[PDB]
Amino acid sequence: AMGSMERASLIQKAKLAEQAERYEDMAAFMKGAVEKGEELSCEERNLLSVAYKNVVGGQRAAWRVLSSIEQKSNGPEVREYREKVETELQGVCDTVLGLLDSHLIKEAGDAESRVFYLKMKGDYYRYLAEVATGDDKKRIIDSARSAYQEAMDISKKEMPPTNPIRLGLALNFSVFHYEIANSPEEAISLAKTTFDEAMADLHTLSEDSYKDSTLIMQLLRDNLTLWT
Amino acid sequence: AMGSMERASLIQKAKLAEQAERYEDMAAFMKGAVEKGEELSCEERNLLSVAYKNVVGGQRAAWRVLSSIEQKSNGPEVREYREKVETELQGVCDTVLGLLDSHLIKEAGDAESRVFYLKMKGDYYRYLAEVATGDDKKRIIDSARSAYQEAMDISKKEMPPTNPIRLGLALNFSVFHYEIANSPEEAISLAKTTFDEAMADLHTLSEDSYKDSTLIMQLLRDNLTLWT
Ligand SMILES: [Cl-]
Ligand SMILES: [Cl-]
Ligand SMILES: [Cl-]
Ligand SMILES: [Cl-]
Ligand SMILES: [Cl-]
Ligand SMILES: [Cl-]
Ligand SMILES: [Mg+2]
Ligand SMILES: [Mg+2]
Ligand SMILES: [Mg+2]
Ligand SMILES: [Mg+2]
Repeated sequence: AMGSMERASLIQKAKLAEQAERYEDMAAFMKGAVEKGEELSCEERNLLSVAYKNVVGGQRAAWRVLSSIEQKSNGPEVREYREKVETELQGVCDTVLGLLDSHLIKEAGDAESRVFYLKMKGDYYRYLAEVATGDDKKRIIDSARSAYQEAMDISKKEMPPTNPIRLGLALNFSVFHYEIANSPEEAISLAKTTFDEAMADLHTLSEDSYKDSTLIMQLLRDNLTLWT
Repeated sequence: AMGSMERASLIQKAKLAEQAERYEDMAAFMKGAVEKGEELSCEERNLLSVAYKNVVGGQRAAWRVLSSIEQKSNGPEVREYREKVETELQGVCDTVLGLLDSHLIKEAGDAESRVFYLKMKGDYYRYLAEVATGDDKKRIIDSARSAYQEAMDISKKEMPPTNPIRLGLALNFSVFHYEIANSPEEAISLAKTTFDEAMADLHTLSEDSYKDSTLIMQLLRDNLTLWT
């Protein structure tokens, strides 16, 4: 429904929606921007990520509330409503994965862009995995793993160890290991090696880049504290 | 789209949506419950009010953000997006007013129910007034006034001065006077008389009712402090 709006107007309205904390509108404006077919700039990639992370973040928090109530109960209403929220969440994940597959990833040739979109692919498969069960859960877990792994391979070859997207990728792949793949040792090892390699590279950074990197290193630290 | 769901199931799902902070779902479930045609209990009236107050509250906060940006700017994008939010807000207000008019108010014979719904009618016209301009603004302001005034007349005849809905009605009618009707003296007079008459009636209340009443008296107090 955004096909008649100018790309630049969609981007401007995404930024306005962000200011107004209207994340569903923001995601719809950024979906329309992507569907114009042009590659996204660094700023525009961040708008896309913020919009959907806020939308899906709300759905995940709601799904968790409903799942807890449902598990305690174990009428059809709690299950029915958890399933409705779950379906809506899956639809948002499938929408984001669709944008990545058509055709953000294939056109992304620079390390910054390709790693950013593959991290997103890992994250949205991870969200699908959280609500999945059975073997269904297995192929979804492997899709999240594969995307994270390709992103990690490129980030290690192409980016310094303090690059914020490299750090955030490692952070989320470590959460995948801990929370999804039942590999807490792999999670802890990855977060520790990532933290230590970034610490050794901080001396190369300006004040502002130091601020950006140490913020994400603190997130790695917070997880290690929680997990150990 | 709720016509096939049992009334009791809609109410149960409204309560679940509230727990999950899913207020748009909560409002839709309560709209479906109202549309069953039966009167609402005290608990159900509160669910209806909470759902829509949260939905419209989000829209008002967003509209305010966008209006501020628009006024500072004075391309079409900020105006266009403020108008989109404004239209959505008006649609939610019209939906609530429609439920009150078809047929909650006319079937409400007890003071508690009638005052509750007339206060809601005042509030949703007040929200329409906030975004209205011109003469358009005048008929809307008069509709909010009329609803508040009928509610006040019944509350003074039928309820004690500490009744929480009577207090909340007076609180919101005083905000109407201050913020909409440009009658700050009427606002201050109403909040002060309401506060003083409730204070004189507190001695009649249980511990729990005392807690309920003094909470709203503090809201009256907070406004008087802001306005004086
Ligand atoms: Cl979350
Ligand atoms: Cl449902
Ligand atoms: Cl390429
Ligand atoms: Cl508000
Ligand atoms: Cl718009
Ligand atoms: Cl009646
Ligand atoms: Mg164009
Ligand atoms: Mg390219
Ligand atoms: Mg029935
Ligand atoms: Mg009746």
